[PDB]
Amino acid sequence: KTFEILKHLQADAIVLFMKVHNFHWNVKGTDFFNVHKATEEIYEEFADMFDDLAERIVQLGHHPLVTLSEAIKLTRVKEETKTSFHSKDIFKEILEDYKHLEKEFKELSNTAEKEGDKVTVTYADDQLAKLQKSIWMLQAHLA
Amino acid sequence: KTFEILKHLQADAIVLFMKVHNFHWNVKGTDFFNVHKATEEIYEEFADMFDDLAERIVQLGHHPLVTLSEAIKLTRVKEETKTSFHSKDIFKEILEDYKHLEKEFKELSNTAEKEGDKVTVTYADDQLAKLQKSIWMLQAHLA
Amino acid sequence: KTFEILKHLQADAIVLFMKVHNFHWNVKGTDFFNVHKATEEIYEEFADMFDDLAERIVQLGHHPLVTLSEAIKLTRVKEETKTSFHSKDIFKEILEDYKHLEKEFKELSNTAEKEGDKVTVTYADDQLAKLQKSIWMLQAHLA
Amino acid sequence: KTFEILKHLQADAIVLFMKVHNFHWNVKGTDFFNVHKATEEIYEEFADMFDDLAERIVQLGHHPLVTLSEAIKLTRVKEETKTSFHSKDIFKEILEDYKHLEKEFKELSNTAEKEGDKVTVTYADDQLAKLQKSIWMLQAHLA
Amino acid sequence: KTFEILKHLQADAIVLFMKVHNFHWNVKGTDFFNVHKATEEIYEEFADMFDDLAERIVQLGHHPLVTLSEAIKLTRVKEETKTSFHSKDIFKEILEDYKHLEKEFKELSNTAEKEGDKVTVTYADDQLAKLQKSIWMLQAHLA
Amino acid sequence: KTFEILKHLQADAIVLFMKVHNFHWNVKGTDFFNVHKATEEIYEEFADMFDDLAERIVQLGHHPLVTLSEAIKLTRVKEETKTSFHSKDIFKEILEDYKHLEKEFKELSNTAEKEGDKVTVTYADDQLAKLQKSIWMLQAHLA
Amino acid sequence: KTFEILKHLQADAIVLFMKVHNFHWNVKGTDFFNVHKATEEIYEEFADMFDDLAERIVQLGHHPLVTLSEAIKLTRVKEETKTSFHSKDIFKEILEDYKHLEKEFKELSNTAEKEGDKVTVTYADDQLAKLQKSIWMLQAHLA
Amino acid sequence: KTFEILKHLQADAIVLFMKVHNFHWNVKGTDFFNVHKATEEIYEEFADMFDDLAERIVQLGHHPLVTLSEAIKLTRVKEETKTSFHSKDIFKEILEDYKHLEKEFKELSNTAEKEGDKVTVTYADDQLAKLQKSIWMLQAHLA
Amino acid sequence: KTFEILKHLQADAIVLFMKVHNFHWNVKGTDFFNVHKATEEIYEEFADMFDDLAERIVQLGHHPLVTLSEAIKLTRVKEETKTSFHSKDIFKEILEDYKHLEKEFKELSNTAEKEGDKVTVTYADDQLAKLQKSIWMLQAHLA
Amino acid sequence: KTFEILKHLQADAIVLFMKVHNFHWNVKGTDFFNVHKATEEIYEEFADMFDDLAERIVQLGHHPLVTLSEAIKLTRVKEETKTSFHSKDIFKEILEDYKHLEKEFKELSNTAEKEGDKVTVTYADDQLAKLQKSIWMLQAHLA
Amino acid sequence: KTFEILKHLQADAIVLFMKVHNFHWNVKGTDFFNVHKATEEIYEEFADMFDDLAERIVQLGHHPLVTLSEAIKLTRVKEETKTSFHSKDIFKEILEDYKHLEKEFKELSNTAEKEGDKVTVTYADDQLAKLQKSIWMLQAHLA
Amino acid sequence: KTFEILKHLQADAIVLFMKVHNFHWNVKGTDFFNVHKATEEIYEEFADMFDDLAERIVQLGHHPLVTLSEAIKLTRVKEETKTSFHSKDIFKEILEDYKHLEKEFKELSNTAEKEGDKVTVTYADDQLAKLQKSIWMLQAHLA
Repeated sequence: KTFEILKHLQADAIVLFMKVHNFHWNVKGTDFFNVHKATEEIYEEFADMFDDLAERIVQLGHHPLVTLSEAIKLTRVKEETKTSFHSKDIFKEILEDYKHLEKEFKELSNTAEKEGDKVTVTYADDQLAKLQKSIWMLQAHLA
Repeated sequence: KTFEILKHLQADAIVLFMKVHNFHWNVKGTDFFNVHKATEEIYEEFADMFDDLAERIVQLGHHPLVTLSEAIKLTRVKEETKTSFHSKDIFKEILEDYKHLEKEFKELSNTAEKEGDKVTVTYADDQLAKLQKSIWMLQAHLA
Repeated sequence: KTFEILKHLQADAIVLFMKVHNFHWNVKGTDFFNVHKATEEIYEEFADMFDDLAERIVQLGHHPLVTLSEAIKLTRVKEETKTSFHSKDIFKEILEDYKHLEKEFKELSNTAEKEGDKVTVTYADDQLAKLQKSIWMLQAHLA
Repeated sequence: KTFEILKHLQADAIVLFMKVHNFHWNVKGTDFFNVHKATEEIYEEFADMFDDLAERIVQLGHHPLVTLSEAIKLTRVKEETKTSFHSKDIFKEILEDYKHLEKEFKELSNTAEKEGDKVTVTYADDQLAKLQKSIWMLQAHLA
Repeated sequence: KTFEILKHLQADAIVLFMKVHNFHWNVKGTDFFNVHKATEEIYEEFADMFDDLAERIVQLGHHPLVTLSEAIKLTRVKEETKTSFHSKDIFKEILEDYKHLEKEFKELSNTAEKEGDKVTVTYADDQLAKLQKSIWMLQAHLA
Repeated sequence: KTFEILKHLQADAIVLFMKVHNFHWNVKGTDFFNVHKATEEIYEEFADMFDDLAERIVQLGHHPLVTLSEAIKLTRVKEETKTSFHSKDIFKEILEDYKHLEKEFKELSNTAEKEGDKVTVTYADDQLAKLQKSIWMLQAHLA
Repeated sequence: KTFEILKHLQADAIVLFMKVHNFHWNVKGTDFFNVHKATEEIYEEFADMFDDLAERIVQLGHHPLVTLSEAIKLTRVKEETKTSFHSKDIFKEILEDYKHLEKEFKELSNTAEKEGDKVTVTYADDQLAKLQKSIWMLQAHLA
Repeated sequence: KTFEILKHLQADAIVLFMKVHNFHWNVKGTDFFNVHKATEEIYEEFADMFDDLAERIVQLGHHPLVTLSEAIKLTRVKEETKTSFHSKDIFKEILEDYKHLEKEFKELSNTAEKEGDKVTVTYADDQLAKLQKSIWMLQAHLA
Repeated sequence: KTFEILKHLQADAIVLFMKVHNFHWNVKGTDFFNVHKATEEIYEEFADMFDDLAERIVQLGHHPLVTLSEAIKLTRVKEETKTSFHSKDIFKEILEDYKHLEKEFKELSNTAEKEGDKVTVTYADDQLAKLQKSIWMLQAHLA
Repeated sequence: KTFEILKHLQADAIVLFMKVHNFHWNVKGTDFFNVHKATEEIYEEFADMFDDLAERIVQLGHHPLVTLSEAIKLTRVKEETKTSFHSKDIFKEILEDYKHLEKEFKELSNTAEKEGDKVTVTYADDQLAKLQKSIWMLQAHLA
Repeated sequence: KTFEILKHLQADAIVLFMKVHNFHWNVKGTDFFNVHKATEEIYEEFADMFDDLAERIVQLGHHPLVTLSEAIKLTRVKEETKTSFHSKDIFKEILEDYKHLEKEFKELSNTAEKEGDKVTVTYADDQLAKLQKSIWMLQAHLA
Repeated sequence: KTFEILKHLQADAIVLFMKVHNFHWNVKGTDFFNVHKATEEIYEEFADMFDDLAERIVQLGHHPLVTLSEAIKLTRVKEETKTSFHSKDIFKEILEDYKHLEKEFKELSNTAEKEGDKVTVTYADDQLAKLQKSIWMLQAHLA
């Protein structure tokens, strides 16, 4: 079901919104400004992904998650409880979650195609493109 | 303690970010576009308030909340589980939470002054100004 | 006399500037933001009309009104003392005053033509165009 | 045939351009400005869709329709002869035609795929995305 | 009657909107980009003229044409059925229709003046200015 | 009472809006363009101050003045009846009224603090900052 | 004849373009920057007036002047041979030429009306509006 | 293999970057500015295509070509050694290479689909859309 | 003498300003819009060159020419009396005058260097760069 | 005395303007561009702080420092004579001076309050907010 | 030596930055706004000149001055201790220092040429151009 | 010969365009975004230098290189075959090639001067200025 994948991805998106803010506030190192700036852009992307997933759910005639409580229940992303990081820790963690999201959007694309949902396929493949680009660049940071 | 008020307000800000998205997605009525547009601007304001509160906490040498789990634990805002609203329901609910926030920022302003924290006073009073304006306009919607 | 029509219109323009602010501040209803926004644009137009009429008077070698006292003496617009309105009340009142202004600018156009004042004719006809458009749209609100 | 679907959609697009202008000019109610503004954006979208469909037809080596006469002959949209509407009438009518267009673009996407026309598939699916979003929002107006 | 001239001009404007799109899509020659660009600007002008004429009709308290069917019935412009043109053919055809429009707006200006309609005179004379400029430039293309 | 100071300041703001227009239209001297430009910016500031004071009054749950009649009754600013000025006359007069406003906003700040109105204090102090800067610059003109 | 007035005005416009450059380069006094800036804007206006008059002549089917030689022959403006001025000299001279132009555009408006040339009337009256405004402001400089 | 098609296309993109610069510098005819401008936009598109292909290769975990030497070895585009062209020569040559690229991106789309590479399919189909549009317009130049 | 070359170039610049307007107004052919647009940019460049030369003369402590009469006396450019041109005629004529200007700026550069005038050398060489580029492009039009 | 604190802060601001330029020019390391960019923004802030402090002094009716000589005499900041730094050295030094400034603005805020100077309190607290934010971020660089 | 001239000019640039701020803050007269605005632009130019000279020194492999102490030691500009000026005093003083700078940049240009330093010649000549223009305009203020 | 230096520099510019793309795609390290961004700006500069050199060659009446084959034959830059770099490797390599280019533009400047080619001297010296600045900043990265 396309709806089931979408709803779990919506949960992930708000959890990541929060996680990346953590990295944003609590990064240490001569690298601060770069990472602080980059994490800001990343959490804005998750805020947008969060809105988009929810509105696609609505367009499909279902209910998006509407509480942080549901988000916590439905997410596959582990919340980060540490409050201090250097650039390499942050980029490693975001990479791991991106790889998770990438597999989820591959499934989204495949599932929506089976169900003949052309619009969700287009959305999934577009997110896939953004994720695969970011994945490379993050891997490049860590090499 | 200024830190204690800030941390609960940070929790409220992310809970409201979520609540207002609910209103944003699930508003019904000939009024749709106005409310959809207005709720978008409101949740962006809460996203900004969320970031600002957290960074003020950091500047004070403490840890902001970094998980949705903490946010749920610390918030004074009840999460909205309904998935359908007309303009009047939405404006009533936001008004109620604004009045809650307004009292919290009054306390923030007073507490930070007692502790000689001029910067947090300035921040609290500025939020107070924005809230008192919005409160009027929301009351005007419902009259 | 072209000057006499201009001077009374200048008085009307500042009185309407004030009247529309009243509507702007004191509108009630789910309609608030639309009307609040629209009345803002309307009073800016009257501020501009006020300046333009006065400077045309100066160009004609006469004195514009320079006090609120003169404005009160010279206006044909009744000042609104109520402090609470819904969208329909506001649009009705503005419509009534627009119809008054429209007849005044028709006379302005005709009088200035008789006196061979081509520039005031052009100005009058341009205001006429703006007024006749707004009149339609206001009538449409009330139908 | 991809060409046959495209040519009928081109006819629909110009008919809708006209229909939405009708709604644009002849809307009544306190809602006027919202609907007047929204219908303007909608007819611009149909003007763009009209141009795009015609140029895709040309790229396919065929002739687009070039007269209003052909448009009338080829359209599946009934022309609206009423000259007065409230917001709910307008949103109902546009919704009905959007649902028609949505089914047409689904067929377009499917047909072009059978014929191996990747570019028309991409175009169809993109229009599908825009339509499905608008359909939700229009349904939301009427609930 | 001012209304009668306006209604036929409204019909012409939408017919020309269509005709110029034809030229836009189906121009041939090393000249392509210039003509393609220029015809785009021209059809946007006719779209604007179409809207303006219709709204002036509404302001006069009458009904504008609201269907392509009426437009076909009321137009004085012959629809172009050819699907291939070089720059000189296109500029010749547009010139011919501009000369037709120019005579219509001269009548519009004269008729509205007789009926004391200052606003329509201003509108007619402004269109006249745009047309007479374009007429020269088109004649210059063909010399 | 904070309300009482605000209401008299609202009256002053519209009276000054008018007075500065007088200076704007009726300035003489090689200095014309500078003063004409500067007085334009000044009256826009008073228009803004007028709106802000009135909306703060509304936020406090009271009625702002809504007529020029009330404004005349409540103002402490004497209206200027002269219709001719040089730069030095104008700058002297504006300086005198600024000094009056400055004392009023000092009282506003002090009174609102006594009543625990943090938002009005912030507003008063901000206006105070703008006024004290302008006062210096005006004094500099006259030295 | 409308053509005859236009051709002499075209000559005046290029002569004034040159004259105002003189003022622009050769102004003296603490006033330098204001006058230097203002004369720049004025000569740009004459460059535009020059182009517009010439293209209106072309639209009328006649030849505009195409040489400085013709301009010298046809102008009613005396060329300024002095190479040093203070602000008051400059504003006096421009005022004198504006008054000349103003009478010429009055004649233009009247003559074109007699000949039924609506477009030239509109152009003349628009220039008249700009000139009468500038005339006031220049008179204000010298008072 | 998707990688093999991408690498040859990367080579083509830099070769075309160079070829189009040739046309850009060495175009002759009254047509100069149009072609000079158009070829500039075209080579910027190839520079972008070059970067995109290379970064997609990197995202796939392979090495893009990194030398002009490899580009020369791998390209299917013949380099243009002439140093003088008219508009028709240039548009013919670019058309021929576009048709080559179009077939390559069709294969890219098909191959990536077989290998389940959704992101490269999306990229290929998007380039296909741009190419098919440009192909039409170039054919139109030559007709 | 640097002054002598500058003064004759100032005369040329205003003569060319006029000549290029001629081409601008009186160009014929399917080429109209390109040439009309290009000649507009060219005469703006001569207006700028005219101002710059004159102000450099002033900076050198001498008097620039201040009348069209002096310009006619001092110019080396023959005024164009024809009132009809095709693109090739226009580009030929501008080319011829550019070649004249180019030799003049070479002399300017050389003369100012002999006299140790570094600023005029820089100005001359910069104009030389612009001219040599334009000369190529014009030659390209005619090949 | 508020004046005494302001005057020493004015001295500090110009000394820091100079010190940060040193860091700006003479930073070494792979970090160069980040630090070079960041130090540019920092010295612009000190230039602004310098101007603001001086103009506040003027508004208070006193004389600001007007020479580098006074600045040297009055500053509490030690001038940096080294001409080579890595990012960590630079951020350490700026941090130390920020902490000094922060204590000075705390005193400024407190002193101005005692003297009833509301405007200087507002200015001090605003600078305090900017400083406390920058202090955190600099500390984060060094952790 | 090019370095020696550059280092003294760097000292002058920061001294002038300070001197012009003095004029900026402490100008008196109806002229205030013009001079206040103009001196702001002038000190920004000296801030830029200061940065540029220092970075050119660095590019030459030497150390720029890095303290106000060195600046005071190395400058040829006398610091202004007065705290009150009218427009004419200010423009006289800036003129005198500009003439000093102009001679310094002439030497810079000549010296760098002898040493074969083409880049410093270009920089010197460019500053020379800006200075010679400003010198004229300042002389014009005082005539 | 100026032409010979230009043609080899044109070859270098396209080779460097390619080399810097290599660095752009294949940079590794926490530094990724900075270097990726900086190398993008650098290759755009080489693309611009490539175009400029070629068009200067054309202006001189000769043929620029028009194939990658010629570029390979004529370049003095060794192509980089590695596909992995850290920031320090990249900045070292670009520095080395900049130093090569710098010596080439010194020769260009000297040679063009001998041949009396003022325009190429200006171009060479301008590139020299950009290169000497970049050389410093790159050296600073590596210190």
